[PDB]
Formats: sequence, C-alpha cells, structure tokens
Amino acid sequence: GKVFERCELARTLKRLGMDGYRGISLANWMCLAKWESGYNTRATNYNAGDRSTDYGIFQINSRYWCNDGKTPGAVNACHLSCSALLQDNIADAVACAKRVVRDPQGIRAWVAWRNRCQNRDVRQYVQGCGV
Repeated sequence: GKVFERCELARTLKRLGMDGYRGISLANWMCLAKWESGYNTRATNYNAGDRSTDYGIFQINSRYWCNDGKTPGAVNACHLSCSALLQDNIADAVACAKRVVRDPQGIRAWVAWRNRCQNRDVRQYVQGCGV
C-alpha cells in the first residue's frame, strides 16, 4: 500500500473513532503507528523466534490476531487474513488495533509503545492537524 502523512492519519483515525477508544488518545495511537511502521500500511516484520510476523500500520501480530497461514500455533482472534491488514484502507487494521486493546494489556501489548510513547508526552504527534 501507501504511507500516511501525520495529519492525514489523525483525521482517518479520528474518523474511525480512535480518539479515546478504551481511553487511548489519538496521540498515543499516532505515537504507536509511527514507532511501529512509519505510517507505512504495508509494513511487515518477521519474528524468527516464533515465526510470526507483524503486519500493517499498527503491526498486528500473526501468532494471536490474524491468520497469515504460516505461524505455529496461530490463534486467529480477529478471524481474518493478515493480508487484509496491508491495504490502503486501514478500516481493517483499526478494528484489530481496537480489538487488541480490548484485552487486559491494552496499548501496553505493543513493545514499541512501552519504549517510545509510554511515560512521555505525545501531544506533538497531533499538534498542527486540527483534530
């Protein structure tokens, strides 16, 4: 797919109801989506340890969320192919991201968030977007 521009994405995420979903602010979703993919919807990351792979803009993991047909002991939570998470339309990626935080860990499941966003101010990511 395509790569999102910061405000291009804040508008899209706001539109899809990401502002305050399960408490997460648009800004933490934006911090998440940068340090996980650079807004690259087509982003992919392989995990040699468990053979899983993180897909799309919010790097949804293949081991428990979507099925990519090659992950050991894969659970298919969102009950969808991981390919769907690599489209220009992120509706599908947003829904698994929403799902992921519906669990106990919430936003903290993503290692990149805990390292770059957690315990920091993230208002920058949205400053200037007008949302």
